[PDB]
Amino acid sequence: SLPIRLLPEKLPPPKATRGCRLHNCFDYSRCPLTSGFPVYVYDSDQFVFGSYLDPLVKQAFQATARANVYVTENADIACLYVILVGEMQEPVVLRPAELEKQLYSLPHWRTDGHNHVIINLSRKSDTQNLLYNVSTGRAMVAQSTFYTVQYRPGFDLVVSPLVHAMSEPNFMEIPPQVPVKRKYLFTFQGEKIDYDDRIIATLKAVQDSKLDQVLVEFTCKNQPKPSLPTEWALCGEREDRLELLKLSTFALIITPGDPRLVISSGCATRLFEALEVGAVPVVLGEQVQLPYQDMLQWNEAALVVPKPRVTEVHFLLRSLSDSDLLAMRRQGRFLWETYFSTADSIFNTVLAMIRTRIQIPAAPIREEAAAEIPHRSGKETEPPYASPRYLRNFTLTVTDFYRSWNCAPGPFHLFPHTPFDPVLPSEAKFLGSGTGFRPIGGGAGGSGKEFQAALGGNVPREQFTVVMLTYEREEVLMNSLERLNGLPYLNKVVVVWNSPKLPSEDLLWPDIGVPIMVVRTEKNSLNNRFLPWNEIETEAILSIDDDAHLRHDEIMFGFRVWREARDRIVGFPGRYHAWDIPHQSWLYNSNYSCELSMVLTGAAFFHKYYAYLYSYVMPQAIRDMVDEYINCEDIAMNFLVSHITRKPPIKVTSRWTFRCPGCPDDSHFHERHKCINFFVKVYGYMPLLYTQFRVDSVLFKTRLPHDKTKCFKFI
Amino acid sequence: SLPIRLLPEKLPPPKATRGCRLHNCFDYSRCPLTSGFPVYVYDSDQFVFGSYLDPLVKQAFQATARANVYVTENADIACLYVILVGEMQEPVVLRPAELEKQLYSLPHWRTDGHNHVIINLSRKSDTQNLLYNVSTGRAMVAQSTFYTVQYRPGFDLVVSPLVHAMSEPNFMEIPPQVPVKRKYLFTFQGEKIDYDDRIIATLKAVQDSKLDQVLVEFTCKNQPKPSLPTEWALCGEREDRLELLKLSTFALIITPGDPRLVISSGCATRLFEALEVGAVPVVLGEQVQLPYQDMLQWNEAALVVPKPRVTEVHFLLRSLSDSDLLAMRRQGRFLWETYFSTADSIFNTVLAMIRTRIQIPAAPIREEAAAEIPHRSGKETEPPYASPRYLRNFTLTVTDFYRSWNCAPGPFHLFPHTPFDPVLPSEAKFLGSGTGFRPIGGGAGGSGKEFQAALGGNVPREQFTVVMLTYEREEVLMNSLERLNGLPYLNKVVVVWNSPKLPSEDLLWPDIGVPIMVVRTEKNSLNNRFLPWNEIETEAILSIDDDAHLRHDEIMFGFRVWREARDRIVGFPGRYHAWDIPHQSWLYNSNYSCELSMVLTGAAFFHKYYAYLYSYVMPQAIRDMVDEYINCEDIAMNFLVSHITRKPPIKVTSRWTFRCPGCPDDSHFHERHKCINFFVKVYGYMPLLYTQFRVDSVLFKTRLPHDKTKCFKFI
Ligand SMILES: *[C@@H]1O[C@H](CO)[C@@H](O[C@@H]2O[C@H](CO)[C@@H](O[C@@H]3O[C@H](CO[C@H]4O[C@H](CO)[C@@H](O)[C@H](O)[C@@H]4O)[C@@H](O)[C@H](O[C@H]4O[C@H](CO)[C@@H](O)[C@H](O)[C@@H]4O[C@@H]4O[C@H](CO)[C@@H](O)[C@H](O)[C@H]4NC(C)=O)[C@@H]3O)[C@H](O)[C@H]2NC(C)=O)[C@H](O)[C@H]1NC(C)=O
Ligand SMILES: *[C@@H]1O[C@H](CO)[C@@H](O[C@@H]2O[C@H](CO)[C@@H](O[C@@H]3O[C@H](CO[C@H]4O[C@H](CO)[C@@H](O)[C@H](O)[C@@H]4O)[C@@H](O)[C@H](O[C@H]4O[C@H](CO)[C@@H](O)[C@H](O)[C@@H]4O[C@@H]4O[C@H](CO)[C@@H](O)[C@H](O)[C@H]4NC(C)=O)[C@@H]3O)[C@H](O)[C@H]2NC(C)=O)[C@H](O)[C@H]1NC(C)=O
Ligand SMILES: *[C@@H]1O[C@H](CO)[C@@H](O[C@@H]2O[C@H](CO)[C@@H](O[C@@H]3O[C@H](CO)[C@@H](O)[C@H](O)[C@@H]3O)[C@H](O)[C@H]2NC(C)=O)[C@H](O)[C@H]1NC(C)=O
Ligand SMILES: *[C@@H]1O[C@H](CO)[C@@H](O[C@@H]2O[C@H](CO)[C@@H](O[C@@H]3O[C@H](CO)[C@@H](O)[C@H](O)[C@@H]3O)[C@H](O)[C@H]2NC(C)=O)[C@H](O)[C@H]1NC(C)=O
Repeated sequence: SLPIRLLPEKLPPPKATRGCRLHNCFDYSRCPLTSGFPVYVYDSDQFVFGSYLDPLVKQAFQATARANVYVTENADIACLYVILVGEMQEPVVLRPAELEKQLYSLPHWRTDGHNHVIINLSRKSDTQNLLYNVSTGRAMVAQSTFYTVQYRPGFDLVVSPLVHAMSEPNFMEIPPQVPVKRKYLFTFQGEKIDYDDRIIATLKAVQDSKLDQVLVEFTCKNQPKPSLPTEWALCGEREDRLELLKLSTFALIITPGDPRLVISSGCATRLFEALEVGAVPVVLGEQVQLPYQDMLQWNEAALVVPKPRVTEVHFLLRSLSDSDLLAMRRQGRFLWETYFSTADSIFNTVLAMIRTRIQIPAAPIREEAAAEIPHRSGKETEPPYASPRYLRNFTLTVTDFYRSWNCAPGPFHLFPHTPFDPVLPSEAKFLGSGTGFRPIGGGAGGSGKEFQAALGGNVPREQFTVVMLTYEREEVLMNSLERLNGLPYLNKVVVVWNSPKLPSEDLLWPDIGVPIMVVRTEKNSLNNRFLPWNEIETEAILSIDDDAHLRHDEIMFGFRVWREARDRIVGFPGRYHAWDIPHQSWLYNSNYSCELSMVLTGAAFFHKYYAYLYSYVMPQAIRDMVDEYINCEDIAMNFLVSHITRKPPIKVTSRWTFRCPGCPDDSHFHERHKCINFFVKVYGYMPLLYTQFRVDSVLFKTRLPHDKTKCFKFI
Repeated sequence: SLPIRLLPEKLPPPKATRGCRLHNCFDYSRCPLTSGFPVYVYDSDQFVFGSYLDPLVKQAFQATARANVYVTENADIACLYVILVGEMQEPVVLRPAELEKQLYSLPHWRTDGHNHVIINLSRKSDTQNLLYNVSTGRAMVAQSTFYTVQYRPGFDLVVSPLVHAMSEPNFMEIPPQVPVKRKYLFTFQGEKIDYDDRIIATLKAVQDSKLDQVLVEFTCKNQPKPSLPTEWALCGEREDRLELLKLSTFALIITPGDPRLVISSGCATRLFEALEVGAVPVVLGEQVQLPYQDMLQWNEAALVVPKPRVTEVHFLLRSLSDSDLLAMRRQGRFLWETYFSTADSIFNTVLAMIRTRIQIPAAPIREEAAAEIPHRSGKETEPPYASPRYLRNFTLTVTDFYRSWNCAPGPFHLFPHTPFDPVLPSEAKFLGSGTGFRPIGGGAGGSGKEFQAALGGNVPREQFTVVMLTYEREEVLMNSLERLNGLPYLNKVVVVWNSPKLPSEDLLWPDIGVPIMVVRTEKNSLNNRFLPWNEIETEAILSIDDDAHLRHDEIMFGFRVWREARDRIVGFPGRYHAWDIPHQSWLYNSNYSCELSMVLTGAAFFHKYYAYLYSYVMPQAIRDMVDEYINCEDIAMNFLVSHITRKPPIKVTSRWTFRCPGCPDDSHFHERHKCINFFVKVYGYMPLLYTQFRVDSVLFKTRLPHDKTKCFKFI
């Protein structure tokens, strides 16, 4: 049944509009929890705002709105209405009471603008406050400048300036995150035309003490940029400021002298620019409302210090450990990239903030609809069962609010399942939550007999899907497929057919007792092994090359380990990244080693979640390099999983190579060094980590009494 | 240097007091970051409030304040001043403008009450609003009732009612957290003397549909408790309400009809009582300010739903998975126990909230100052080095704000170190952050030769401390101590001397090349093995029985695993908890097994952090049972670590028993079943989890070319 309707206005005084919140100004009857989040975007060219808008802001916004999954042309079903009103070209022609009249004239304003968001994106001006004298009815406002009189907390939205309108940021211009300490401990540049005076004297004295390398400037070389009253105006051009910030461990941001100025375009620009190049922001003044602060824990990316504690800032900056400081820089890069960096970022964030505030789940991430190549086949006791999907829509939107917004990958997509589902406590399977659980010995445990009879573990039973990439290797494919006949817990085999030429019509595919789905590929890419094929109906994927020889016992043990390490790559070929001491860079190393940091996906388990991330969220430059060299997709997936988890992979059994006994250049090996170092440039840091152990079954090589059996014969 | 002083008042209008925030009303010059957080508590018996106070509130508050580590009698050094003003006995004799005059008369009010917190704790009344007509100067207010006009967000504090004044809650009366689903999906009891009417009709229709078992009552059997206008008054007595809530999966809380009533004592009592017995709160009305909401992510413990979405509540409650619902119940127990349950909880929370808001670290957790028993001794190349301490004071207070408050153990103590310090990315050790790092092969890696020469890993080098408990076993003690001679990375051996009788004067302790510190125990307890002895100068503890035989290679491998699993018990004797199918309870099981859930601390590594938690934070009832049976401290530590981490332990090597080859009842074994099931009652759930693997060195049992060596000879 529909949510209860908000009673509209039948003109409302300024005190009434300042009291708008979701609980009294939003019409939930337009937004059932299960109806998606349809968004109507007004075309600003049909209204007075269009011709006064900054042209780059308008163009970038229109392009993002056209590409957005939530946007509908059907106003009668929309939950949210979006109007872009600025920023406007300077000098601002349009008068305020006029802006108000055109808002109230919008096609679907109804009496009061309920369920509207007014978006006003900064780019070139730091003095605009377009809506100050404007009654906004029941609409929300999203912009970078607010005085206290106008900001409605939990209702309005503080957003990022739109810097890269109709451009793309170049990540290769971002300084590496390591070394932690840069030339200057901190810097500041500004000019101002209460506590201000002590701040200046304190910071000047830090510089004069020569206890650290700092650069603080309280005038600009040339004329400062125009600003609001009491603001530390920006100096120079963006390119000048960034050159210093790239050399700064920390960037000071001194909030405006007037405490009523909650946030300004100029302040938000200082934040943007510091985060863009890894200078950890140090914000003096707690009265500030940073962009998206209702959703983001800004203390993880920025020091936000009261102005009276300016006398302690030097000590504080010197007291942070390298690992804590690096974590702050890494978090700043995540926040900046995800929520600030592009028009897509900003629009996605506005919509996700409103959607999340009204408890609606994100749109489901897309998948690879596969074209099956039907084929003919040649000549435990239950049939395949799929993993259940979309069981946590509300939990992952609302209950998991902190991680959804403050941990990669962010809040924009709904996945069918993830590796981070909480485990039930171990008594629940016996006391009412036992569906699908298969405890060893019915809960009494046991030795190898009981162990082989039941998956056990801490989660219900499930199956896995083999994904096998093939190209021009038809004979070896049929044979390795035949090796899967009889494999326990196998749901199906997905064969990714990369060759331009289709499978010969006269082909007898082995009957292995589960479906073999051959999927056609629009192009020939190693990246296709990590596409989230529609045909994969499990969470667990066993990724295997068409020439890998794994025994069934090895696969079964790997599966059981993965079921207890669901966020990891769990697999057989362990490798590591080696430091090239003279060249100060990385090398790929596949020697026998006591320490590992990668498990190759030519023989490994991982969660389907990472197929979605690899394919649709991870930077395009990584997939492009994989296709340039036809190499390194295994390295790329290890980078991705270790970035998300901050853990090494898990290596299973004493196996080192995994091809056939009888089965088989240098340039390919050197490409892997180049991949590793390029991926580090894309990420900004090396995410791989080392492990000094492998996993074996509990009773491996253990001498047992006669009434006990090993978990496995050989592993 | 001191923080900048706030300029005082030289009477201030209501608009001014409603604008108080930390940035304009708090004097940071009284609170340097490094001066602790000294708190002065007024004795309310010296002021008019004392004789009007509720006597149980006053008595419980005074007792907590007397026992508090922050409280000082020296007003000239205090950062914060605390005055208890209520709740008052009914009918309220004292008039408002009078309350105001006595506040302004407090000894250290100065002109305006800056740096004061006025505490008004509810217990018996739901109609009091003592400070409504009271000017509070620059003081903060902590209470359970606020209208919008009076609540200053980020400055005032919404707190819990004081239910157990001068009593202790009995955890054995709390229903177990499992089964997830209880008799009633949801319940509500209230009576009210806008959206209200649709809520009633919607919920009545859910009950009438008989699609779930629910019990919703909108009148009380007898006269309802007095309440504020538009509130759903409480029914009956606390004992009546709890009896129904114990049978409720979810508890509805319908917020007051008047949106200006931000929170009330009655609403906060409904929250308290639901959380007390595991009913997951479903709060209808988002305008509410729940207790401690600035610090706590309430969505993790409660569904907070707009009143218009009442028509979707039934669907929502039915859509939550068992594991998500159980996680919400578990989080509610943590929040309730830590911040609501006792006067200590509430006072600790008020002080910690203010302290955290002004960026000051918690007081350091105490330690066991040891009495060394000096002794005489009988007859890699560097000397012992201690682990560094207190490197994250600001980070763990401010940057880690989310986890500090929303994850066990909570925010009240500062530890010297913890197992959750973020790791540096793997290039940082080569590019400026390398102090203490010992990479294998200088970063090039290698095989067993290179591996034995360097700890490697992802953290700098460190040492470990052996902790060995002994009692009446003097001969075997000298011998097992001698087995530690030559052990790499050993900092020292702490011998915990439990026997009432001291060590014979004529005793020659072996010289093993590191200090042997023998510590005297005030009493003979197994719990003493987990005291955070002053003498332990490392993070890593190797806990070993006086009769355990470990080889040096085993210890070294275990240490390397622990260095990469620092939050886990990493050790040798693996055991598990078995379900007793007919009795629906747990058993201790030490058979050979393919699945483990405990590693016994008679031979295991763990972080000193858990010694502090075990000794000083974990429930006393667990330590009491250990002393009653002289048993089960190993089980207790596994419960603790798996509760904190939600992970199983890690078992190292194929060893099952760990006593001497030649070395050695039933009642002791049956005590372990009783311990396991009692500990489950204390926690509310079983925290142990299963693992189906052990760890071995990477090249264990691996065939190698001649130019490569195994990491270890035997493991
Ligand atoms: C098993 O374990 C062993 C031991 O670690 C490991 O051997 C090492 O292998 C690496 C990589 O192949 C070697 O590093 C390279 O050294 C190059 C110079 O090597 C000479 O000198 C050593 C002794 O000093 C001799 O033993 C050796 O035989 C050679 O005569 C050096 O040029 C390489 O640097 C390339 O890559 C880095 C990026 O990290 C880049 O910065 C460099 O510039 C260089 O790239 C080249 O750039 C030029 C232009 O600038 C360009 O023209 C050229 O195309 C680029 N590409 C190359 C390939 O040069 C690198 O440092 C190391 O010496 C070996 N050590 C030993 C003791 O042999 C095995 O590789 C491991 N086996 C497996 C299968 O993993
Ligand atoms: C290695 O692995 C084996 C296989 O799992 C395991 O053997 C099991 O051991 C457990 C525990 O010792 C046994 O469970 C107990 O069974 C009791 C009855 O057992 C009889 O029946 C079986 C066949 O049915 C016979 O084989 C057996 O020899 C006996 O004749 C049962 O009474 C026990 O229950 C106690 O504990 C629960 C708490 O979980 C409690 O609820 C019970 O009430 C009972 O407590 C007793 O209460 C009474 C009053 O109510 C009180 O007077 C008394 O003092 C209390 N204490 C006891 C001890 O009774 C429990 O269910 C199980 O039968 C064994 N299985 C087999 C196949 O033998 C080994 O223990 C493992 N070895 C190691 C070293 O781990
Ligand atoms: C959690 O979110 C997912 C994803 O948004 C929801 O899945 C979607 O559910 C709807 C309704 O069941 C599906 O639409 C329906 O499709 C069927 C065909 O099977 C059609 O007959 C219906 O008339 C309707 O169009 C939709 O396909 C499905 N989306 C996906 C990607 O599976 C799910 O319902 C949500 N669960 C809860 C409990 O809220
Ligand atoms: C992080 O917090 C810890 C714990 O509060 C701080 O440790 C404390 O530091 C003070 C000042 O150094 C110590 O007091 C001093 O003791 C020395 C004796 O060594 C004495 O000569 C001085 O006059 C003064 O009284 C205090 O003992 C110490 N506490 C503990 C438990 O070690 C630490 O300083 C903080 N670190 C940072 C960077 O803020």
